[PDB]
Amino acid sequence: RKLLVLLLDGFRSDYISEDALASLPGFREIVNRGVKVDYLTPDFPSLSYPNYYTLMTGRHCEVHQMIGNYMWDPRTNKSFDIGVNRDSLMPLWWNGSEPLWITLMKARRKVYMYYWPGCEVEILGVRPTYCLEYKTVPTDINFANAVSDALDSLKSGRADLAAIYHERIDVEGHHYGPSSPQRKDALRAVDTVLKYMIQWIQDRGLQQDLNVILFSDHGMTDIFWMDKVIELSNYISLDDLQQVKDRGPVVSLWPVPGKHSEIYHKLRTVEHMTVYEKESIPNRFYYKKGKFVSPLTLVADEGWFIAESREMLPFWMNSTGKREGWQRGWHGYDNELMDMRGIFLAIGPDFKSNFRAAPIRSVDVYNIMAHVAGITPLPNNGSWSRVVSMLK
Ligand SMILES: *[C@@H]1O[C@H](CO[C@H]2O[C@@H](C)[C@@H](O)[C@@H](O)[C@@H]2O)[C@@H](O[C@@H]2O[C@H](CO)[C@@H](O)[C@H](O)[C@H]2NC(C)=O)[C@H](O)[C@H]1NC(C)=O
Ligand SMILES: *[C@@H]1O[C@H](CO)[C@@H](O[C@@H]2O[C@H](CO)[C@@H](O)[C@H](O)[C@H]2NC(C)=O)[C@H](O)[C@H]1NC(C)=O
Ligand SMILES: *[C@@H]1O[C@H](CO)[C@@H](O)[C@H](O)[C@H]1NC(C)=O
Ligand SMILES: *[C@@H]1O[C@H](CO)[C@@H](O)[C@H](O)[C@H]1NC(C)=O
Ligand SMILES: [Zn+2]
Ligand SMILES: [Zn+2]
Repeated sequence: RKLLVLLLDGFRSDYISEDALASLPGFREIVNRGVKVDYLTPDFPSLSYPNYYTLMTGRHCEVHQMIGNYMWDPRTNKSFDIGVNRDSLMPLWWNGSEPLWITLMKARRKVYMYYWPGCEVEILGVRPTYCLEYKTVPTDINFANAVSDALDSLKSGRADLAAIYHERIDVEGHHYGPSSPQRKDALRAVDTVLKYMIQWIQDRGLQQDLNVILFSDHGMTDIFWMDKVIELSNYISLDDLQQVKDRGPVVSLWPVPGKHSEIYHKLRTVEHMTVYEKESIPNRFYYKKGKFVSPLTLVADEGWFIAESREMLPFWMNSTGKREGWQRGWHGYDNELMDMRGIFLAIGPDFKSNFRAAPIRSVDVYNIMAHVAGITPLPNNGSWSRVVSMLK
């Protein structure tokens, strides 16, 4: 039985509340004829690359090792800078756990991936059958064409799993905030493509041969520049830092030798964030055992934003002159915050219909995908008992 997987980045749980579903006929049909969980709780940190790998390994970030969008290895002095620099392709960052598409390839099944971050990497010596590499933010038309092409590759047997990544709901949530009309517009365009998807599956006679699983990596919450910005240089000298990675809710610090205690005690006094020495990170994050986790980790309170200085803030290109746009939504915070929740839906012969499932965790999704794909899951942290009742 074929499997199509849609990762809708930054799709917050309440984007398809009852109220919202009244005007979302694509999602409403999927809910009415398939499975919808209350919400999907992401891993900490509720950032993209960590949670992509959680979703596709069933393992917490401290196990699959992809603990940040930005990571640094003191041993080799290499960085993973949100998949952009060349050294992001190093297997060093990806070989901490085998993701589902690699396991499928190794069992000699076929995998087509469309814009999926990571499909462009040789992971544990293996690559998917097809990777349409992520380069820029895919358009709504890119998304619709990728769905139609995925259906054709699954129907013809060129693919047994097809996986599609869509970013634009995340983009508009960032640029205009989670409750803005621009985010809603990007969601409506997805809803429409999902209506065509339902129609195309009927056109092509796939209804009995195909499950579709949709999920998101995290939600989105309001941020408040410039009031709720923490500037590290107000408290410490950056020259006392060997390395800093990322800006926003979760920032990794590497003090210079001899300055660890000094930097820690200076930043512990700062309100609206929490400074964790690595051995003191909260256990419920399932994060502190990751080898790339930094000696100090800064976690901002919801809505706050941490950077070296205000001028290092990630302004975006709203005017094509310089990057002067302010960000109005963000994510990455404490994964048990309501606004960080994502979604999980499923439809097809293997799933119950009109079934309101209890909320699940990001680690739970891997067992579902492996089950309907007919591959034995590698050991993981998902709970079968949390998901088993949605299956037909
Ligand atoms: C491009 O962005 C600038 C930056 O300012 C704004 O960024 C937006 C993304 C939005 O979140 C807004 O709230 C934020 O202040 C815009 O300049 C702003 O223009 C508005 C007029 O619409 C003024 O009221 C603001 O004072 C001004 N802000 C600054 C810092 O100058 C700009 O309008 C926007 N669009 C372009 C340039 O086409
Ligand atoms: C998450 O799941 C993994 C399953 O692989 C657990 O890690 C394994 O634990 C066993 C012992 O229970 C070891 O023999 C393996 O070497 C571990 N594998 C890896 C890759 O680390 C891990 O303990 C689980 N974590 C939690 C918090 O339950
Ligand atoms: C790491 O590389 C940078 C250049 O990218 C260099 O300036 C720095 O000294 C290096 N650090 C170590 C510890 O080798
Ligand atoms: C995974 O990557 C690491 C880092 O280069 C490497 O040491 C290891 O041999 C790789 N494993 C496989 C199975 O390719
Ligand atoms: Zn994301
Ligand atoms: Zn995002």
